[PDB]
Amino acid sequence: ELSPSIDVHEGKDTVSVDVELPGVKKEDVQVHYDSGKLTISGEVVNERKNESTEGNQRWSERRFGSFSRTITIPAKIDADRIEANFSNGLLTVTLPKVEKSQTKKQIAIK
Amino acid sequence: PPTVNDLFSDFVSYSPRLNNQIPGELSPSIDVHEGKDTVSVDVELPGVKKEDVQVHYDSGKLTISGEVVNERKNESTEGNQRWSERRFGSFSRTITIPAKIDADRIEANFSNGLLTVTLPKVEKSQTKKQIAIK
Amino acid sequence: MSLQPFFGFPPTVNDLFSDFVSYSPRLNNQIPGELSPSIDVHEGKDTVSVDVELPGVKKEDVQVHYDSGKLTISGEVVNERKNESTEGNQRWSERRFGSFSRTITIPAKIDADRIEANFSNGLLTVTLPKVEKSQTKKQIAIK
Amino acid sequence: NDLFSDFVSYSPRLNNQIPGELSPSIDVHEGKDTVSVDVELPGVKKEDVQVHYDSGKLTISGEVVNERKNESTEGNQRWSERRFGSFSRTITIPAKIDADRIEANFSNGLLTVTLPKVEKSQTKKQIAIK
Amino acid sequence: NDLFSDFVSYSPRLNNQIPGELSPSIDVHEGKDTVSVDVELPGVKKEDVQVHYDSGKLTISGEVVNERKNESTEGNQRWSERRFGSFSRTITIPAKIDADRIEANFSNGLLTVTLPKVEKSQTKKQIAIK
Amino acid sequence: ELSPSIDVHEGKDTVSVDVELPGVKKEDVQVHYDSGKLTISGEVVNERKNESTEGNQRWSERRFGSFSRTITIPAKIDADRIEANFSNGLLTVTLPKVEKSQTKKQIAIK
Amino acid sequence: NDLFSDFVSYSPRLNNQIPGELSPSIDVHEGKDTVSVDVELPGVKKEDVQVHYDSGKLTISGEVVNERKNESTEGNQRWSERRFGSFSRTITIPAKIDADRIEANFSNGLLTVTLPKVEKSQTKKQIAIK
Amino acid sequence: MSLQPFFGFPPTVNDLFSDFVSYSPRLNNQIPGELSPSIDVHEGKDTVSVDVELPGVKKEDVQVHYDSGKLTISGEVVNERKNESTEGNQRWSERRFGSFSRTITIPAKIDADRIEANFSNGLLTVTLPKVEKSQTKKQIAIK
Amino acid sequence: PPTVNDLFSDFVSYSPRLNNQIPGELSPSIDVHEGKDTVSVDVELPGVKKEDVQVHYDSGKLTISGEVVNERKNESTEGNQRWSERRFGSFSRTITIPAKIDADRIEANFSNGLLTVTLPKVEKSQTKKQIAIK
Amino acid sequence: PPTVNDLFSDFVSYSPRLNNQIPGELSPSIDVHEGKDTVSVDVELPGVKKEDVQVHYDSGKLTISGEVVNERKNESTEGNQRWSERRFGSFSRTITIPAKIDADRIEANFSNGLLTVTLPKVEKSQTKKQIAIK
Amino acid sequence: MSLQPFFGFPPTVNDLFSDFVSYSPRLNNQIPGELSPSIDVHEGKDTVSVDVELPGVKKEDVQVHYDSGKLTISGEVVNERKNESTEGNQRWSERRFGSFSRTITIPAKIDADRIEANFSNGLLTVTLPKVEKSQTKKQIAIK
Amino acid sequence: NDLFSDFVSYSPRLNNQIPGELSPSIDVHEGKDTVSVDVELPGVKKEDVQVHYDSGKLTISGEVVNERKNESTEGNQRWSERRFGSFSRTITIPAKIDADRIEANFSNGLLTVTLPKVEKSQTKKQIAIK
Amino acid sequence: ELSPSIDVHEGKDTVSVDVELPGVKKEDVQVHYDSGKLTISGEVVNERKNESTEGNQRWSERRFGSFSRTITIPAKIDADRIEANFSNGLLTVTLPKVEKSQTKKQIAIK
Amino acid sequence: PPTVNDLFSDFVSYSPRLNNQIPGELSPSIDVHEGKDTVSVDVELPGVKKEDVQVHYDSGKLTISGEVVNERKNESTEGNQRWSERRFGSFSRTITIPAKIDADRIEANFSNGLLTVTLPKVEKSQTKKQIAIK
Amino acid sequence: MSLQPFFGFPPTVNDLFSDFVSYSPRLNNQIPGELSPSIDVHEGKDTVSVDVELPGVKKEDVQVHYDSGKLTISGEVVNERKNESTEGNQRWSERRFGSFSRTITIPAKIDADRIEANFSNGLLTVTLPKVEKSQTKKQIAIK
Repeated sequence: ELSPSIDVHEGKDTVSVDVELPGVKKEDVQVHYDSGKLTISGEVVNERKNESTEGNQRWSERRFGSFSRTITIPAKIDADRIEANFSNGLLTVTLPKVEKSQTKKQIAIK
Repeated sequence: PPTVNDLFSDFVSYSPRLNNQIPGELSPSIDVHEGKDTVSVDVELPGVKKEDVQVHYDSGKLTISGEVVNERKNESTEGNQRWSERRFGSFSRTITIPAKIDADRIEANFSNGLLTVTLPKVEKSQTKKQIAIK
Repeated sequence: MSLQPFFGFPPTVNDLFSDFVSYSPRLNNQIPGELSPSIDVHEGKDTVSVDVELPGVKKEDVQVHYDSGKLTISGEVVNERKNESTEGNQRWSERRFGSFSRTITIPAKIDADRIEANFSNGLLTVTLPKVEKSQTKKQIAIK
Repeated sequence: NDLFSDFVSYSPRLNNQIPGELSPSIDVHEGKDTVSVDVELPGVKKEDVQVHYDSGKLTISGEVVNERKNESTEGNQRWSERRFGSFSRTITIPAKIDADRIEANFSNGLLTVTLPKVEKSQTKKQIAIK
Repeated sequence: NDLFSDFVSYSPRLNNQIPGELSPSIDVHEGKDTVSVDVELPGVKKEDVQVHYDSGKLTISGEVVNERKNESTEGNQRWSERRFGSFSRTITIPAKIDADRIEANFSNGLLTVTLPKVEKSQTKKQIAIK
Repeated sequence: ELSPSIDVHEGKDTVSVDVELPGVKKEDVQVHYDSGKLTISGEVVNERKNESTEGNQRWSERRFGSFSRTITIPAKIDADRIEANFSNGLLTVTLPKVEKSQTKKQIAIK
Repeated sequence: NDLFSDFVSYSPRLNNQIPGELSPSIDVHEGKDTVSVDVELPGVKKEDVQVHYDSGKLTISGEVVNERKNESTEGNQRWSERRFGSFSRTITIPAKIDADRIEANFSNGLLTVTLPKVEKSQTKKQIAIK
Repeated sequence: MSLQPFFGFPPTVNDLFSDFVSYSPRLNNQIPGELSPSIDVHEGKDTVSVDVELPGVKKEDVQVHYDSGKLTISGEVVNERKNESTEGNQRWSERRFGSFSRTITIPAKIDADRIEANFSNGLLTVTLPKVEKSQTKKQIAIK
Repeated sequence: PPTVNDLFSDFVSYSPRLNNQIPGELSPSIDVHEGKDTVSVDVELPGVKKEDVQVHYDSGKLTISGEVVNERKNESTEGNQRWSERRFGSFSRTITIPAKIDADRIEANFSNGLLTVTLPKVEKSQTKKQIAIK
Repeated sequence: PPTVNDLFSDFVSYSPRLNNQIPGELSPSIDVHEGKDTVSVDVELPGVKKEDVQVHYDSGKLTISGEVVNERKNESTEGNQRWSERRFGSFSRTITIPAKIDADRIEANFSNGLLTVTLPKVEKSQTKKQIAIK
Repeated sequence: MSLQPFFGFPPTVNDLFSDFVSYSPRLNNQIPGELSPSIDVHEGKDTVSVDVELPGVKKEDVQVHYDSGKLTISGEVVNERKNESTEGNQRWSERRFGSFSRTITIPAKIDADRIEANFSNGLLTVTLPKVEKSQTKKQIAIK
Repeated sequence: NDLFSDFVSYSPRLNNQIPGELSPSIDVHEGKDTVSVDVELPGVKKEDVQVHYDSGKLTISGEVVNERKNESTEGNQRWSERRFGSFSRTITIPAKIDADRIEANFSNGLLTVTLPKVEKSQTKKQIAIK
Repeated sequence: ELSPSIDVHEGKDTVSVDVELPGVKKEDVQVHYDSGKLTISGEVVNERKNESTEGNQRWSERRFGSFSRTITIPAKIDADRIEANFSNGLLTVTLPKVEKSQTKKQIAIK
Repeated sequence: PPTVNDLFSDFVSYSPRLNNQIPGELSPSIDVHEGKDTVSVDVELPGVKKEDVQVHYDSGKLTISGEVVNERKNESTEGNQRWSERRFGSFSRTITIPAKIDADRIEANFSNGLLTVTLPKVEKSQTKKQIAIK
Repeated sequence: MSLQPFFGFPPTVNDLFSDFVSYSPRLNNQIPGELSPSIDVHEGKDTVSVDVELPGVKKEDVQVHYDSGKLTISGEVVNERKNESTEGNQRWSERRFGSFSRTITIPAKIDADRIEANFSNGLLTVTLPKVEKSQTKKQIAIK
């Protein structure tokens, strides 16, 4: 019952996925890519579960537990160049597009 | 009443994954219609100037974004808010258009705080059928 | 807890009740079957401004009136795509349509004839100037 | 009828009661054609009570006087149940009424304020929208 | 222990939250000798967060930035669950603590503020009574 | 803010769609089929909105208003033989499958 | 009008709802001369619904059937929003009514029960006091 | 706390609401300006007895009637010492005088014509016999 | 609404000393009137047999006591109390008569659950005066 | 916490269309996993006999249905429910399998009130890749 | 309203409080961090049965104990697919895993040594036989 | 400590008070090693009070007697604040205790029941699961 | 804010006053008689106020503090034979009447 | 907690006649003691100047009266009351002295907001007796 | 009703909670067994004054201290007539005696060393000067 927040963006050559994982060890999270499915899974651990002793928990605003979340990628990816980078509790997965393809247009409003 | 922020997404199936809910946050209301020749996207943006809102079409995805600004925020004092029901702040919403569209012919109009985006379909013919109810 | 409205009231709390009983939509003339537009109420020591959100509403379709300390904004939100939806064209609908009415009791003395309203970009701003001395006071001789 | 209106109108402390002012008892009977407010005011002279009507808000004010207040009579108090000093109370009138037809009546320490209703507000002000 | 103290201390809106500012999630664990406040701050640089301590009130502030905000990338958004912009939160600390011994630690988007307790307030100020 | 309840079933030759529309006139509901999209729309009318008079409404458990609901049909349909039937407030749309195709299997549980 | 009467009457669980029975939606409009109860019952045959009236208590009962229940069709379900099985609901009628003049109407899955009012109870029974 | 009436109701609680909504004086036809006599309600699996306290009330001044599941006991409590009090004779007064009415909704099927009432020593006992099978049931043919 | 149990007492002045309140306990209601020739004490005792209530006059003090008995208490089971507003149990109340009385001529009557005690005064003459209100 | 009754549906996109919610109704909990060679569907069915539950596979759709029966319902009286948290009644849930499957090799097992359905994929090879986190 | 628990309590209501205070999960030994299994409690005039839902729980992983009027069912729900989820295999998850504990205070006199428990098809049924006369009563001599 | 346990235990009417029985006042002090229940019982003889302990439930019972009840003394009552008749009260003990080590003390109308705690229940009964 | 319960009875030769004083030491209560005024005063002590330690107070139903209560005796008393007796938390003061005087009458009810 | 405004009154016996209660109004707290030689009346008057309070003795009745004035009332604005527990306004309280007193020798002292009135009794001798408790 | 603290909070209400949580006696360090003196709190834009009622309290018996935004006034109210009451001299008692403590959390930045207190006629007035810019602010370097 813990869902990490996720953003998804798409550029010319790139599809990037942001996952919010504060207090999560790099070792604890797994990134997988299968046939257009990108799965980010893992577990966020309570580092106070190490004890019930020596004074206790006054306030719980934090969610802890196992999480798995799947993004479908409609575009075709080169899976060998896929990169994952974990910084400041933010996990960013970069998926290179096999085909750099037709880009945006800004629409002016009358 | 939770609201899906990005419509008809190919990326993520809306479920009880991350709520994003926290009900009452700014979510400009969106109506979408598909006719024979056209896709219409209506977005409610009361109290917004058209130069503050941008519309971008990319590869079948219409993104409407901008900033709803409190104008009484012009100082930290001098008269108070007695009541606030209005929702301010940034917004970005993406709709995945359920049809193939001619991007050169897309138009946007802003009237009475309502933004309407017209997206003519590349295939203009009649597939549709009304079924008589016995 | 809720005993704070029991013992001697700080004038502030007596204001809190004024704000509640004034601006809360459920406490003024609820239809209920109509739509209630979102509003922001601001008060300087001079005027009081009300900002009402009316996206997709034509200026001809909104009316603002004032009667004895109560401001009412009413009108209609028409669904222009109604027939399209009737033709099976609807894909996504977040929009609510119908007649709207919003009444708020204003907790200040204002000059009624100086009330003016400006409608732009789906936002209706009503401005009620406050006067210190009531010009309507009217003492009544007792029999 | 989904009615909190009587409460916002009549209830004493929604109308901003002023500490230091006594709050008189009140009965409100609305007719088909009118609305009557009976106010209990024992021991106050007719010249000590003012009735004002503004913006839909009826305000009864004045001073309940202890005639025995003076210095000649001091240790003379034996039993005291009575409250003296200033009194002010405001009540909101829900009905549409005629502000010029409003009159008051003081009999046996009971003050009756009878407010004539109208079918249509003479007071309704339509606004620009520019 | 008849304890609303945790509530007045920790609860977000008793501490006067400022509209326009995001409210981060917080875990508070008080020890025998100390009190630790764990704050979740994913995606914010260490230089974007300030920790102030005043009069028993801990205040964490800053800006969560969307690095994709710029004009080059616009129609690139696909799915958005993330909240950006400014954040400020204040929490009252019930315990007697050492204000000079207070330090902060930022690891994996988790900011730990560890406040050392004292047996006796160095801060207690006895007053005149003249 | 009114959503009529909908069931969907799929047989060998047939896909059937049930819609709950109590108190709805046959004339008030429209059925459309476009490229695999079946849309059921219309409006349920309050027949007491004909009056506020002669005694009033004590209890509201009923939803009234415009409704539109779309079912995607993955199978290919012969659109000319599509039939709609309205009985006892239940609207049933029958969509004949172009291809009668591979059917079920019951799995026994060990 | 100090009225909880509509609540005791109409509210589902004051009337003792039976677990295992579905509770249909209801609109109640009382006229000057009558009281009408509109009940939503889509997908149920006219012979599957019974309307009983006893001691001031109206009871609508029956069975919503899934016609697709059988064994021939099993793995055929795709999307299910619909509730089936037995349904029973009782509602108390505040008004004085004519028990013999009570009739029902089933149209478009909407069942209208129209109960004629009386000025004077034919049902009022005066008691001994011995 | 009050969430116990939220999740699946034990039939017992559904009874608790029946008792409340049946016998509570505030929830049935309150005047309010009249007097509400104290009552005890007892139910065996066979009958149901109601004991109403009416001290100083003449038998001619009490009436009991039954209409469609609702039992009503009404009447008057006269102050015989009224003129004495008017003459300045009153010393201590705990007694309340006026008209009384008490209506309770009975949550059982009874035989109305077998209802009988006995009034003795200021206590009025009404007895309503319960029948298992309702004799008033009346199925209604649907058009 | 606290009730003083012993009326016009010479022994104890009712004040906020011991409450005895615990509102809702059995307190048969008492009216007392004093006329020119007589003192009347009316006590409400619904559902009480006259043989269950005793009245004693001692030296200017009228004591009325007895037992209000629940008759449905005839077993610990067999049908239940669905509702109880009635107050049972023991009661004793003392009134100090505000006049001198002839004890031989005191009478008590029990009718309709109302007990009335009549106490003729030894001094039967007219002291009383009505004052005309100007 | 609303629950989507039919998983991964091609027919209907879950949104705020018909709620079906009425939280607390019977919804046997479902976990779904997809490995290299297999699709596993776990359904919680406490207090259910295996002969009361049926599993049907049709054209990529796994339907699990049955009846959760209260066994204390054996009479309308004789001892009462003091408490009920258990949810009884009928259930039918459909999962659209996110892979192509060999239907002849599908198996179902019922143990400790947990039903597990195993669905071997027709394509058994390794597409999957773990991405190292920098 | 909530005043029904104010005036003289029908014994029934005093029971309603007994049921609440007995069986409500929030009112007995909440962890809170653990899982609370759904239960049905039934009482005949002879025994009392508790039905606890434990799908996916091995018989070796459940324990039932009784101490001084309080029945406790505890254990663990293991996620066997945990490593699969760790490998990125998870598609849909409604299931909750962890340690579970459920304590209920039983409002009856039972024979502790005759308590027996049967676990089948994910349902654990505990049976506590009631005895009229308490065999544990133990009068205490007063000094 | 999230503690309603004291309430369920000690509160009078959760323990099923019996109408017709008086409810004595009680102070409960739990120690590290024990739990003490002080009960106020003025005017009752030591032989008129019984203390029972069962299944974790302490029950104090008996009769407060009016010695002046008799017929010889009748009109002798002047002022009455005192309550007489039967009294019964039950209280649940949260702590693990030794049932055989339980004793009572009556001094100055104050009855002290002191219940020794145990670290481990001698009473804990593990159950089959077959 | 503690008032001990008090009963007052009057016999032929005797006026008796009962005071409820559970947990009160005999030494802690004073009985005085002045010109027809009988005053019972004193203090009831918390014997757990001896500590805040070693485990604390879970439940307070008991009143503690100073109490003084005065009964006016209309009859004339021989003050030398006045007796006070403290038993089982019940304090009983016996005041002998100087004049044994006119006694009761039982009234029969018609 | 209702408070009787005039102590030991010969005029009116406090009962549930006119409440006067409206709990929370200004009632300066009063303690009264009677010793062998003296009657002491202590009245709490915090924040009151002695010149604002008057004491009058008439025929066995001590009347203490005056005005408790809010001093922050010095304007209708300029800073606000955030909290008020203090009770202001007029007060007059009468005590009927339960002994005969020498009026020439009565004294009043005002210290720390506590007014103490000393009333020496005309009869100074020892009637009082302590009763030994057996 | 109580939903007014649900939707977007007017800053005013957020103040109402500040006042409640600051000055309410039950919400700060209640003994409970001690006495809580009546107080008036006033705030100008410059200072904040607290008026505490302590009749019959010697100046030597009152103490005022300030620690980290919390002002505490404590002391003792001695009953000088205690022995008189012990001698049976008491007639009427409205006065409450014992130790008193009152703690309020002050919702403003003040200069602690400029806090001064004046005790006269049983009224203790504490004066806390407010400074706009906190001199205690103390930014903390993050590791």
